[PDB]
Amino acid sequence: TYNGCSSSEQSALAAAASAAQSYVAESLSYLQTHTAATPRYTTWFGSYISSRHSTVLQHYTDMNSNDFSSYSFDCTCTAAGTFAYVYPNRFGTVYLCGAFWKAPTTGTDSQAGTLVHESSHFTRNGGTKDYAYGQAAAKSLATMDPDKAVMNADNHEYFSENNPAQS
Ligand SMILES: *[C@H]1O[C@H](CO)[C@@H](O)[C@H](O)[C@@H]1O
Ligand SMILES: [Zn+2]
Repeated sequence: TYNGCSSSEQSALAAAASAAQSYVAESLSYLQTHTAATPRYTTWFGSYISSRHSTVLQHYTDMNSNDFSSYSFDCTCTAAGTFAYVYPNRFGTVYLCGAFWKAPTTGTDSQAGTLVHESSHFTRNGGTKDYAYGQAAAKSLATMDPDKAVMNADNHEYFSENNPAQS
């Protein structure tokens, strides 16, 4: 259900939800077929170790079972610095803010990518936190503290967006 969303916002959300589902699907597949260190993995999740790979694999397995198109969306927030937000314990509802409408459907810091970021926050999906924001900080987190990287929402978003594309 939509709450406080204009017609244009509903249309953008519909496209973003479908793209986010695709992002999660492709990301899950990647994690299932790559069971050793690769550029795309280490860049966002740090040094490859089975434990952490299992952690992210679980997150995407859970998110893949989510139906993004059936999520409830709320467009009342007007915070320009925030893309969106959710309550980890209240699954299925995403609250969109100002920056969301200025973001492209797909790509880096995209609407679709933001939904992946927010979905990862739900406890049912792994309950990621926000230890770092942005590609620069996310990459730094992956190198310096991989344990937090696999529990950081933006690292999941960037791994999924994969832009620039990495093998
Ligand atoms: C992440 O780090 C690994 C190093 O183990 C590379 O394989 C990859 O290119 C990326 O920089
Ligand atoms: Zn977040």
